[PDB]
Amino acid sequence: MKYVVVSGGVISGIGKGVLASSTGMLMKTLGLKVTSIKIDPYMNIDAGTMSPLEHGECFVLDDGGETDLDLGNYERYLGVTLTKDHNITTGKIYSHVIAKERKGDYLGKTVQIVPHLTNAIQDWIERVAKIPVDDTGMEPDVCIIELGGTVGDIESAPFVEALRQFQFKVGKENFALIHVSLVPVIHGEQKTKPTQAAIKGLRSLGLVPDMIACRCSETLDKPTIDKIAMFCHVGPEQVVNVHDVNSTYHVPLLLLEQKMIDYLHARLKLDEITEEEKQRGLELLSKWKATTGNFDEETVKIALVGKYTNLKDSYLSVIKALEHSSMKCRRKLDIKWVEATDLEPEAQESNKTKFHEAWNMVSTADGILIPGGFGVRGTEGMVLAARWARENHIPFLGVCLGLQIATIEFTRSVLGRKDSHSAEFYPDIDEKNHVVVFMMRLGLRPTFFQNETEWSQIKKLYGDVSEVHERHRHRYEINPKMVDELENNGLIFVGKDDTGKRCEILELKNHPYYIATQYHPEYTSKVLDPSKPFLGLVAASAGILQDVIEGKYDLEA
Amino acid sequence: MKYVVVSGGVISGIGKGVLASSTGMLMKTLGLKVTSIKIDPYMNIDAGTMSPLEHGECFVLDDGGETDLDLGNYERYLGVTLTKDHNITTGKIYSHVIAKERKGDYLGKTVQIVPHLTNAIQDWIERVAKIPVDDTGMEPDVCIIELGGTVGDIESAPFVEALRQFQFKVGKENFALIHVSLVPVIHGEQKTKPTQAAIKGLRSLGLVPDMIACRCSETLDKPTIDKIAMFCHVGPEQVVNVHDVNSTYHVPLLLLEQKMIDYLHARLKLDEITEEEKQRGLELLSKWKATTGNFDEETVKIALVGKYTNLKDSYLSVIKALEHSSMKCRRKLDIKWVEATDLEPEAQESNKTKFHEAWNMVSTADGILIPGGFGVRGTEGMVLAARWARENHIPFLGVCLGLQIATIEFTRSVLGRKDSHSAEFYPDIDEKNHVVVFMMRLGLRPTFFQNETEWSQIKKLYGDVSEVHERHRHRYEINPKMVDELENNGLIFVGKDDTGKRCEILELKNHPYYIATQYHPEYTSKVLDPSKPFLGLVAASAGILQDVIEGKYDLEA
Amino acid sequence: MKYVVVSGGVISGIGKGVLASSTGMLMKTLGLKVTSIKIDPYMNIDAGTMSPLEHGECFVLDDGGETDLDLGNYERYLGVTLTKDHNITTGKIYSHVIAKERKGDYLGKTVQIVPHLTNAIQDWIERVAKIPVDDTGMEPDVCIIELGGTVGDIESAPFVEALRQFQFKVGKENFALIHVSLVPVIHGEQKTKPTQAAIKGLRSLGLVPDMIACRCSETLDKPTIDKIAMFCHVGPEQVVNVHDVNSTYHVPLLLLEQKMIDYLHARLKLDEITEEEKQRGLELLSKWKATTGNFDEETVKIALVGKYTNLKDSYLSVIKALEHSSMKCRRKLDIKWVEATDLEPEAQESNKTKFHEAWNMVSTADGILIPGGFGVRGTEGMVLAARWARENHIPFLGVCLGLQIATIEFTRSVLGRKDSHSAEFYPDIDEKNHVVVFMMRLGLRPTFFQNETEWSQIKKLYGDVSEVHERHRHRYEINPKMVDELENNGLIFVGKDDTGKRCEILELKNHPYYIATQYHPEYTSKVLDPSKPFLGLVAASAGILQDVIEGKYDLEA
Ligand SMILES: Nc1ccn([C@@H]2O[C@H](COP(=O)(O)OP(=O)(O)OP(=O)(O)O)[C@@H](O)[C@H]2O)c(=O)n1
Ligand SMILES: Nc1ccn([C@@H]2O[C@H](COP(=O)(O)OP(=O)(O)OP(=O)(O)O)[C@@H](O)[C@H]2O)c(=O)n1
Ligand SMILES: Nc1ccn([C@@H]2O[C@H](COP(=O)(O)OP(=O)(O)OP(=O)(O)O)[C@@H](O)[C@H]2O)c(=O)n1
Ligand SMILES: Nc1ccn([C@@H]2O[C@H](COP(=O)(O)OP(=O)(O)OP(=O)(O)O)[C@@H](O)[C@H]2O)c(=O)n1
Ligand SMILES: Nc1ccn([C@@H]2O[C@H](COP(=O)(O)OP(=O)(O)OP(=O)(O)O)[C@@H](O)[C@H]2O)c(=O)n1
Ligand SMILES: Nc1ccn([C@@H]2O[C@H](COP(=O)(O)OP(=O)(O)OP(=O)(O)O)[C@@H](O)[C@H]2O)c(=O)n1
Repeated sequence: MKYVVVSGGVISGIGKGVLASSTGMLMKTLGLKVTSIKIDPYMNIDAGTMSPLEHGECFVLDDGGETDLDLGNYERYLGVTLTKDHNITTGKIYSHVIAKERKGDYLGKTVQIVPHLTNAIQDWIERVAKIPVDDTGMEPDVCIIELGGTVGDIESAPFVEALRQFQFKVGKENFALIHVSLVPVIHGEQKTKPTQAAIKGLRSLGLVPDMIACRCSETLDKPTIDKIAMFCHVGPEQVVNVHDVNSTYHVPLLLLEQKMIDYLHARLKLDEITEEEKQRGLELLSKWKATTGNFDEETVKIALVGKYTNLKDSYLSVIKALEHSSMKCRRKLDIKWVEATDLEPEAQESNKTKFHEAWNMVSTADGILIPGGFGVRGTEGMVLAARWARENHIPFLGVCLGLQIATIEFTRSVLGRKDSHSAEFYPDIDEKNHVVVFMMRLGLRPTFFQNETEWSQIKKLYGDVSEVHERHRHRYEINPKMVDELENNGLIFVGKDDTGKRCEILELKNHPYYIATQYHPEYTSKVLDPSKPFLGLVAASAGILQDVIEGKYDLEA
Repeated sequence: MKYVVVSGGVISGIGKGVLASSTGMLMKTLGLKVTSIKIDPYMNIDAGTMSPLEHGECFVLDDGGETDLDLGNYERYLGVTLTKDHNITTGKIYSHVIAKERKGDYLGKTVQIVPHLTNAIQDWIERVAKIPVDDTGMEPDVCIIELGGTVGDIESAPFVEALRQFQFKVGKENFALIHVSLVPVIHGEQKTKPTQAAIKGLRSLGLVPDMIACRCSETLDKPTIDKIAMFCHVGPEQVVNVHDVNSTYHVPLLLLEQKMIDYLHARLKLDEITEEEKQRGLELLSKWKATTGNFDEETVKIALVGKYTNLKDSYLSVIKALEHSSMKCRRKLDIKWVEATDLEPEAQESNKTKFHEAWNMVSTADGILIPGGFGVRGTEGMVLAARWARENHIPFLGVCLGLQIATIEFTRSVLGRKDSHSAEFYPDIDEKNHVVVFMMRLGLRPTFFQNETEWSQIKKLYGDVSEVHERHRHRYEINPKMVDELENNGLIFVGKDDTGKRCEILELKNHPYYIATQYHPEYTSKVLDPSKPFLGLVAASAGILQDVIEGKYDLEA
Repeated sequence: MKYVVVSGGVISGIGKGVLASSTGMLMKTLGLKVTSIKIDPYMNIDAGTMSPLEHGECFVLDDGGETDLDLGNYERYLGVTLTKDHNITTGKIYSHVIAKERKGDYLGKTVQIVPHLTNAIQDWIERVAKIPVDDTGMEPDVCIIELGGTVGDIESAPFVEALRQFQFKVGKENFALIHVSLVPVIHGEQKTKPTQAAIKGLRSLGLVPDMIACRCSETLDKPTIDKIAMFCHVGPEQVVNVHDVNSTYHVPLLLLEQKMIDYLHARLKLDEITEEEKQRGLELLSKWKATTGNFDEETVKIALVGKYTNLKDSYLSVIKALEHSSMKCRRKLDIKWVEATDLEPEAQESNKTKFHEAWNMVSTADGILIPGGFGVRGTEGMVLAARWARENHIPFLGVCLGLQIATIEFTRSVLGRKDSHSAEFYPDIDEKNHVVVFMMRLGLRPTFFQNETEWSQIKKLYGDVSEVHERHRHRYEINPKMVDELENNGLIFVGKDDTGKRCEILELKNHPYYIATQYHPEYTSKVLDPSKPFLGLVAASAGILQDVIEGKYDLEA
């Protein structure tokens, strides 16, 4: 096997993940089977305790674990299904060694941070790097290991020990390291010294960088590359630079044009790794040239309406799912961020100025999106945003709480029933629009189209396939008692579960595009294969939905 | 409250504990209420998993937890009952913060090594420093904090962060630090540089030493003190030196004569802390002058016979209990270490040379001691050592497995019954000398003298008090069915438990001193109050037992 | 005596000098006698070898040494005459200890970087801090020590050793340190970690900061101050911040409003230092409020015409002399930078675009300034700039080479004599406008007004005083043979030397303001007392020269 560490810097937030999965996207250009592990220095075992206000969205796996949010950036860049084990954390590995301590697997020795815990970390990395995350069941050929925090943190010290020892447990010419570092510009001059002091830190703990990659406000000057390479064990051609680019999807072409892989090919001796891989490599490059061409080659404006949209990382997957689809439509994406509570009739006396800004965004947008918010607060405004797109023929997608609110609105305006509300307003009883279903429903579950719905815009985007598979995170579903009334009035539930009891998709009959999903489709959007409910929202906002379904926008003929 | 850190060095094993409890023994000279916490960098939560072969003896508390062995050094030096919480460990504190993470006590924040875990360590130290470990229920006035490992270890990095922040959570003029450091002598010259490089390490993590204390092969030269104080923020009078001394019990007088406390009095402003304390201070000095005088002011030879006596830390408490008692008898202690298996009739053909060395030690000794060994291996030789002291009137003490073997021997030689054995040889059934009693029996439990036994040598040493309280660690007891036969033949069980079913002490009727205890009395021996079963063993080995009971050797008239 | 170190950072160029002399300007607000030392890590003994292209202008002392350029920033901020010894450099101190090594002043000991060279640095700082640099001959009360480079450089390591030892040779409560450090803003967030890593570096070498001062793109957030003070031994009120301000002369008011001195008063216990000082303190504050008011309370455009004006530090003193004077005139300064060679008739075919930009600047400006350039290259354009201000009544000042070019132009256009040139064009002989006078003429020399010249605008600005004292740097003077012809034609030499042979000032008779000086007056401009030849240039460019001479712009009535 081969391995690539990505680590480093004098600051957290320097750029690692885009240098990580982006390096891993280019390993796939070579045809390689590829995987990724994110080592987190924080002490949470999983994101299941972490509220979406800090550390952001609880990204959800095929295996239904609530992981680190960043893992998602690797399931888009590489096109892989990761597992709950691919997110190593400081709380996860202290728990695993402490479990073995009380089980007595150390044969009554004292157990130490070195060597026992640093062995555990190496034994975890080489365990997880066997798992076949890729489009065929063979073990990966390269693993990208991203070390979070900064080298020289008292929180990241166990992992730089474990990785140093791993440079020997794995050989040189099988392991390599990319160190990501800061070139601050002040008084209009690129200063090298934070890279010198952080490389001094790196060699102290015993890792040696095979590349340096700079966060800089500028293109690195020719002398800045020379004054970094005069102070580190790299040639001047391995001081990589992730400068400003037209969009984040260009970074793997930037790295490849900086000859980043033409070194890793030699430095990891990758001639030592079938025709299927060689072909899938060339196809991945062709599909990259296609999505890149679709950026160079008109705007679509979408209002995303939810709770606390100020906290923009809390909707990260939704943004990326709109970006992947917008490159298929060749159209520039312009998300308007609306706080749902600023739409409310009460906000007009409380905070009038922001209420007009919110309503201008809703009124301007070519599509509306209710994104599957957290908790009840935004609901009253999200109803009025769903009403705005039901009545006037604006394209719409509701995700999770958005299907809940598409159904509350269609109840509250088409059936009358003005008292109806989410099951969250428990003591109203008779007018609850939803029912509890704890089984929380999580992870990849199927959904089956209702066999008559040949008219459907959404089941056309899915290619007329009989079923779909999707991620879930819900404790409530629409009350089955009401669903005949909604189906008879035209809010047709075009997809349901295995039992047929659960409301998984709706489409409003005879509207240009009004969909909702109980699942979160943004947790399976990929850059070459955009998630179909979001592709339909962009394509109908562009007024091109028919031609996307007919195939005028696939990447290769 | 006031606090004293003891930390440091370029090596583990430099001398901390003797500089720690010894500094705490002198805080008690001032009359202060005193406590101690040992911070261990290892990842075991407790010594209950740790086999006695590495990290040594599982020291046992009043509260019955199997602690770090070193805690014992503080219950002898200070005269305090500690608790399971006074041994902070890396496995204990990661478990406590990870429990709060899954309970959700962090209100859905991400939880970090800084500040959350470094707050947990400070909140633990100031929690535990409230507990009244002393001879009256008031909270302690000084806490001695010993930081294990070395500063600059990747295992000790969380604790030097937590202690730095603690220098502010507690004030300066309430916290002080003693750093213990190496002066190697090579080519006959004292080199200062390992102290310079380790003090550079110390100030990097942000602690500043109010004293330095040197491990050195010599008295520090006047220039060595000056060349350390020219490189650290200490006066030349605060470079303390724990040099070679007549015995370890002299170290608090060495520190006091080096004016160590005449600085801490000012540096912790201890004028800011009743007549009872002032008196108990002067009495502790008088009792120190007494035990010191008893060292300056003839040898007693004792054979300690057990499994794997090569592993001398595995019997540490037993050695210290013999030392405390030997200073009461004014006699020099000479422990002969015997491997019990080298006494066996089989060892004579297998390894003849060591078998003669073992038997010479047994034949020479003025007393025999079977120390409460671990597992079955040594048993056959320990029987012959008990027989040697039953028949010939040699003084004897059996501790735990030693009472078991005193009873197996008296069965095997006085009752005949040559097939009899420990309950460990389970499938013999009918001839098992013992019975299972799991309740493991642990911690401080009472023991009551049998009301007729006024003749007893051991119940005389206990001052004619009606009951005693002692630590236990046993899964087997002598089978109650047999005890009438043993009592009738003269192996009188002079002490039993609350129920009267359990065999807690035996004394053989009409022998100069042949005792065993099912408890471990070495876990309550103190330097001014020696544990009575061990005092009797030394005093009878000295042939002075009568006069020790009559009071010719108490410290003050 | 008291002392203040200014040091630090992860980068060179962070802001030290403005935090240094600015802190020293506020020590003078307290009435204190004040001095400054700049410690340079570079190996040049003096700027006399250093060409003005790199490290910039060779600033010149009262004592005529070619010093570090930065010393000037302290002679403006404090109002002091420094000496060649106030610029400590790595080349200067290795030379001084190596001289004592060959003289044998070490009594045949081996001489070492510690302690001998670190003693030399301390013995130099306390030597120089005695020298009475101030407006009365008493020794200074505070010394500001600026440590150049960055802490943790292999070039600055001898000085942080010497300063650490100096924290003891001088007492605490006599020495304090200000550490200047970086808060980079990326992704719109202020990151603290470069300050944590550089403070870790600082405490390693053993200095402790009594203040931190941040270079930041922003006002520091309340949490950024707290997260620096949680990681350093400073209160949150001693994390100072030199943010963007209207001009550099506001920084001492910014520091004073951040309560910077209200701490140093207590931290250096400055109550332990006469009515003259107390008065001169209040007067310095009043004069600061005046120059500050003159910034708050119309533009003057000046073309500065010389060689290589792209290298803007090479004219630093000239810029500051124009700033000090512009605050007296209450008018905003706008220096147009002209490359003198772009004015040439040859530049019109060679590089036409830049030639028009140069001539637009010359044609726009309210005054012309020829700044005393280095070498011959710019001369031909500087002639045409002097002609432009002779003929059209534009205000003018020529400094050094500017007097040379004022005289070459007046010769070349008023006397005819079109072949005339600087003595630099040696082989023309008969038409050389100048003569060699090596005595280089340097340092503070007098100049005496010619006793009839009562009409003069410049000798009016000097207050009708009989003589002036000024800095020089010239190897050429105007040929005395010609001076009668120039005086008779109206280029009256209104000031000459002690002998009357040397051309020190000219004024063209009956022009609104056309002055030149052979001396460099910008080497004695001060913020409360602007250098008179530059005050006249700004005041005549403002068309207010009469009223400045009559006194409509002095700071206090
Ligand atoms: N392939 C990627 C990589 C990053 N991002 C986005 O960029 C931001 C985080 O970038 P990252 O590469 O993780 O850098 P930081 O986390 O800012 O810093 P670090 O280097 O510490 O990860 C997030 O919006 C993340 O979703 C993304 O959309 N796609
Ligand atoms: N010396 C330190 C400081 C912090 N941490 C931990 O490592 C993480 C790094 O986060 P970081 O971005 O460094 O936060 P700050 O320390 O505030 O750094 P910044 O100021 O850039 O946020 C911290 O959250 C904390 O978990 C650490 O290990 N060692
Ligand atoms: N009051 C004390 C202190 C120490 N010792 C003994 O000395 C040895 C350990 O000494 P210690 O002070 O702990 O030093 P080390 O552990 O060798 O090193 P460190 O400084 O790391 O603790 C053990 O036999 C311990 O029982 C003792 O009998 N009584
Ligand atoms: N860089 C290191 C090395 C080891 N350790 C841990 O800290 C303990 C210190 O034990 P030590 O006595 O240092 O063992 P060694 O590393 O072998 O040192 P020595 O050679 O003196 O035993 C080690 O057991 C290990 O738990 C650590 O934290 N950091
Ligand atoms: N009282 C001062 C201080 C500085 N400057 C100017 O500001 C620049 C240099 O600022 P300085 O304070 O020296 O910062 P740097 O040299 O950039 O960085 P350092 O902190 O390393 O000195 C130069 O134009 C210098 O003349 C000035 O005009 N007046
Ligand atoms: N590790 C180093 C590197 C350089 N220097 C010296 O200290 C000076 C500091 O200048 P600096 O501004 O640090 O130059 P660079 O090293 O290039 O740093 P920068 O990239 O910010 O210019 C250098 O010129 C050199 O004299 C040093 O002492 N130690």
